[PDB]
Amino acid sequence: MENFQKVEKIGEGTYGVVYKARNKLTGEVVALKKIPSTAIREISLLKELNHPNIVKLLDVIHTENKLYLVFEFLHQDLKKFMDASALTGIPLPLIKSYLFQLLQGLAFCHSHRVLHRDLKPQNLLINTEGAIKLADFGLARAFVVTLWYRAPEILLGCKYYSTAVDIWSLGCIFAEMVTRRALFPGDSEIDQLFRIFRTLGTPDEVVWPGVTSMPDYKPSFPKWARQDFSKVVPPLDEDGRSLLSQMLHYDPNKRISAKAALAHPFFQDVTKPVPHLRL
Ligand SMILES: C/C(=C1/SC(=N)NC1=O)c1ccc(-c2ccc(S(N)(=O)=O)cc2)o1
Repeated sequence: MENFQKVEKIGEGTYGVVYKARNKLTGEVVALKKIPSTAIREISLLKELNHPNIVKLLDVIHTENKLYLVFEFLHQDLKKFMDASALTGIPLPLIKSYLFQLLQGLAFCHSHRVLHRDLKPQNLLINTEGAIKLADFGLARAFVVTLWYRAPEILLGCKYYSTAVDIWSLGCIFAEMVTRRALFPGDSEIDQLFRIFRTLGTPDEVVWPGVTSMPDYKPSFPKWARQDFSKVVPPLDEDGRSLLSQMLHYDPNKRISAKAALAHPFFQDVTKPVPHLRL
């Protein structure tokens, strides 16, 4: 860490704290995260996971039984941009571009069976070029935090969940980009699940085989009718509703995979517009 001058505290987490920082040697501006043993082999292997849509891990520094991950630095995150554009809302060609690239990113990690596990708008970093990247990828396998984006399999006690959880999270963020409100803003675990249920219907065994046998499934969960996406994300168009729908599927094995969403007719006219930032 002695090769770094900390320019500014740019955030906070549960793993540790993040600082903008200038490399005494290279001059590079980087983001420094200040955070045992198989954490190192798991972190060092993500260093080999490079993609235009993943915030690049530049270096991992092990000293004093403290760990530091120097990442490439992007100036803004999605949550900040979203609060910034609350009165007009992100234009749809820009939402669609953001979504396309994010799914490209996830298409890549998911190939390697790496998953993010904790996507939320504060982990998605954007630049004035109109690019958007995933930050904190793979940090979870190693090693108030919101549940807003948590897939219901995780909420219901699945130990061994899959890449589909990232597709669930992405769907929630996509709904939020379009509507300008979080889709399922739970304040605790059961309110989170019960919010999911109120919109998309309590899952049963017809929509989700095996739902009733999961650890934290109770037969006594209330039973809500499903609602129409025409009421959930107006005025997103039918391609968008169709896509969103497939990304919020209860059955993790029926949920659309990133690779497959990429071929959806929603992205048929996808472009690459540049944001109006002020970062
Ligand atoms: C690299 C990195 C992060 S963020 C995170 N949760 N984990 C990281 O590694 C990073 C780089 C730049 C930023 C970042 C984050 C937030 C902001 S904000 N919304 O302007 O305060 C500006 C920049 O985070």
